[PDB]
Amino acid sequence: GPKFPRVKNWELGSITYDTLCAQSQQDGPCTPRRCLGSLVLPRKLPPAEQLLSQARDFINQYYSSIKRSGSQAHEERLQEVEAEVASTGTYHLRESELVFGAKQAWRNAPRCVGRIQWGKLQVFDARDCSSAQEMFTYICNHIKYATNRGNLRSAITVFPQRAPGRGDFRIWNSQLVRYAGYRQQDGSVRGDPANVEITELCIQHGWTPGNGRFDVLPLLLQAPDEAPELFVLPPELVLEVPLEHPTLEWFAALGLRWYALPAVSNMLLEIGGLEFSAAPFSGWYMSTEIGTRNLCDPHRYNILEDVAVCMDLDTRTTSSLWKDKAAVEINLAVLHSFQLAKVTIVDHHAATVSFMKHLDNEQKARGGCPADWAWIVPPISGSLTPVFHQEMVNYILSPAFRYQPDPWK
Amino acid sequence: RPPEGPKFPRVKNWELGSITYDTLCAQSQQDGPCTPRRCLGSLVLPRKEQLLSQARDFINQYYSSIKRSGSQAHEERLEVASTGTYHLRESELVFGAKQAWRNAPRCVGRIQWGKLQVFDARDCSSAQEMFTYICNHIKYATNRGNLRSAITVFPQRAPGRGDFRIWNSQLVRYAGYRQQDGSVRGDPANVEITELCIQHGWTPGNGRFDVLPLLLQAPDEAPELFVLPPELVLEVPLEHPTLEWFAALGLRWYALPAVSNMLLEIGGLEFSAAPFSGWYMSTEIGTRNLCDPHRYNILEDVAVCMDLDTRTTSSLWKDKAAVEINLAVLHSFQLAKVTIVDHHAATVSFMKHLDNEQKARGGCPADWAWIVPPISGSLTPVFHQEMVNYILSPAFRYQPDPW
Ligand code: HEC
Ligand code: HEC
Ligand SMILES: CCOC(=O)N1CCC(Nc2cc(C)ccn2)CC1
Ligand SMILES: CCOC(=O)N1CCC(Nc2cc(C)ccn2)CC1
Ligand SMILES: CCOC(=O)N1CCC(Nc2cc(C)ccn2)CC1
Ligand SMILES: CCOC(=O)N1CCC(Nc2cc(C)ccn2)CC1
Ligand SMILES: [Zn+2]
Repeated sequence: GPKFPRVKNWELGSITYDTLCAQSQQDGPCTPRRCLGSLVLPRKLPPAEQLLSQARDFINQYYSSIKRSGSQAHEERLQEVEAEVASTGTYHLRESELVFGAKQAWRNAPRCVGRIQWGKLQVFDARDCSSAQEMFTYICNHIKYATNRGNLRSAITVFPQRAPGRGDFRIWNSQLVRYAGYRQQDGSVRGDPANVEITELCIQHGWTPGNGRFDVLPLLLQAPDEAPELFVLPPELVLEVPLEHPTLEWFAALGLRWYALPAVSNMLLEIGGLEFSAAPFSGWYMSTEIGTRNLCDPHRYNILEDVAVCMDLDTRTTSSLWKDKAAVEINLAVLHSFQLAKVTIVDHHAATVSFMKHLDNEQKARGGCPADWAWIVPPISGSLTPVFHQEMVNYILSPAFRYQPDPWK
Repeated sequence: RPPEGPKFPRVKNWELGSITYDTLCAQSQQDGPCTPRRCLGSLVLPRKEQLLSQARDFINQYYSSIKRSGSQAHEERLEVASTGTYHLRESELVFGAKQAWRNAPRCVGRIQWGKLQVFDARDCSSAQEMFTYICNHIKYATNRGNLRSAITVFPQRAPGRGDFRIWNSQLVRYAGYRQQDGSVRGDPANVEITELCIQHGWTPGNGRFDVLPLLLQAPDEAPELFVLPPELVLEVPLEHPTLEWFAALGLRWYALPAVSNMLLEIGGLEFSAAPFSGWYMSTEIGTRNLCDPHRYNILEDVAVCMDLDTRTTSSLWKDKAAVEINLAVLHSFQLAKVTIVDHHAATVSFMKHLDNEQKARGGCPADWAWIVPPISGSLTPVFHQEMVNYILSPAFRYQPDPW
């Protein structure tokens, strides 16, 4: 009936219609002829006709959230954003506006299953930062605050925006905490295979390696129109959790571990047409990210076999589900270890349940929620999760967090 | 080296770093549900002269396949005239059926598409005749445990009269008896079909695994009940390799997965009743059929028996229990000598299939959410493979229930 997408939950039988997608101002990669919903990346790599359009949209969005849409303040602010843009080609956001955009960005992130927390975000303004040494100080303050000795707090630090005729502020690392990936002579990799390239760039910019499997990397912080600079994170700020299993004594002997703080640092924060090329954000890990992807992906630590081997499992055949049995124990070890270390973490069952709650909330608040099924469903025990059975509608909303081309090349 | 842009979509594999481009989607003639505004790829069902063309495309396609295109025949072949419709030759039907399966985006078992036994039953005119055909289909495909892929095609649709239909969603499914308190004895998924069977005069059972009778319908007539010969339905008692008490659960499952409620579309013609079968992927039984909250829902029970801590999610009792149930299935089928493939082998073979199809047609339509299995998603190779989804003809599609 309704001229809007009908989404069904196959478990509860319930139905809803998405009206939120109508506000989308950015096109996706799908077409009536073919769905490219599975692709990780759409496919690629500041005027007034178009910037002004995005700014007002954002401004309306903001006045509407404080329930003062169409008021005097609203009208004046609009006039104001046109004034600044016409005489300079760009414009600045108010503090309160920045806090709103940041939270909306997380809120709008289709791939994030932890959005029930979108409201509890600590925004740190660092739009006043003017050097790499300053970027590094903000960053450590961020980590200290977010880590909070185990009781993690979601936070984002927003550095200065882009301005034509000038280089952006950038963090070369994909995360604030990454383990080194050392290419070996035999062609293998010591450390995290994912970070081979960033590890190599650090060594070039004067960093001295170390053949460990979990050596925290330095940060390559870049201030406008200047070569990056190396900064070593003070060990005491980087909280880590050595891994051990609740009943398998040998697990601890594997010498495995992981850091508590998941802080993405390479994405672009876009608000009202403004681009914050450096805006690291952090929350707390969902156990499957560590115990399934980071540790079990063939191209990552790839430990399944090592673990199935201690378990005395028939690794000679797929039908023995050795891979499945091993992955579960590994995921359990991660959960047992964080809880043992009093470091915040959420399992995939709890996360997905709370994500379903988030959907209902969003339905009443915005009439919908952009969600990327393939990312909302956990990497293990997919259908044992409630979100598996939930049909989702994916679209692009702003404010948004987006991908941006790497600094180097 | 690779198209960039939207024309031919680049597809990447994140485990290997390999990249390819899909040129096959250009042959799509049917729009899906996605828009540049919002992707609806996760929905399960569509919100919801032309013929003469759909049927030349098929004929060309068929003639190009036998390496005999643009000749005399193909040309000569390209009834709609004085009838408004037309009929396919048998060899053409076999080719079309094989292609429908080949183009199914949600089937991870497509490595097997060339190996399909096609049964032509377009000459049925009674529910009775459908039954005999179906019985022979089950027998052939089961082949005493060494399962064979098979499809039986019934009379196409004729604009004007009713459709030949098989009311059941599957040729073999277990009855679901509701029984005041509000619980189901059997398969909750089959309450409706069970009730309809009783309504149509079937004497119910009183078991957790009573095989359901078939409700077969010839055009414009009320369906007719038929009871499958017990000797025809090969089942498999479930038990675990080490958990001795598992067999005590008294669980079991049938060996043959035969879909019967879909519509087969070939060259514009629609075959409303075309049951098709293959063999199971262990996780369909062990995860969906047995663990799903609205199916046999044995998850908790098994966890408690295993003495897991079901008080908190964090103990991962659901995860552990699910794996053991999946293993039980694989163990039971192997022990019983009945064909079946685990999600690891099937997806490994599907990856091969993708390579093949790339050399063969420059791509392969695939639905990621369905290719990746319901458990252990990222421990499977397909998880890290990007996929393109679009519709090709021939194709299998949903149709409304006959009631
Ligand atoms: C409160 C704890 C929290 C949890 C648990 C959480 N997030 Fe996210 N999250 C994202 C974005 C953006 C993505 C999508 C990443 C992409 O598209 O590359 C994401 C993705 C994810 C993923 C998917 C990873 C994958 O590859 O499958 C998980 C799991 C996740 N978030 C969990 C922004 C955030 C922000 C930003 C202010 C915060 C805080 C945040 N997320 C907090 C959290
Ligand atoms: C050779 C053994 C074989 C295996 C293993 C196999 N198939 Fe499929 N398969 C389909 C179609 C059509 C679908 C998609 C069903 C839908 O969209 O409702 C499918 C879907 C599936 C699914 C996804 C189920 C889900 O809900 O996640 C699995 C797993 C599968 N097939 C496995 C037609 C076939 C045909 C028909 C000629 C044959 C034979 C066939 N399939 C043989 C096989
Ligand atoms: C596009 C590449 O994305 C990634 O590598 N990742 C996706 C995003 C990220 N995970 C996160 C981030 C947060 C803030 C909390 C929990 N988990 C790190 C892994
Ligand atoms: C752009 C860099 O991208 C990456 O490093 N990755 C991109 C994809 C990433 N995660 C995924 C992928 C899917 C399909 C579902 C959940 N999570 C694995 C690593
Ligand atoms: C749209 C809903 O589809 C289904 O419920 N089903 C369709 C898919 C079916 N599985 C199958 C089918 C075959 C032919 C072989 C192995 N597995 C399970 C039943
Ligand atoms: C229209 C009939 O639908 C159904 O019977 N079902 C609906 C969905 C079906 N399978 C699914 C669903 C997903 C999301 C992925 C793989 N397989 C299982 C039950
Ligand atoms: Zn799509």
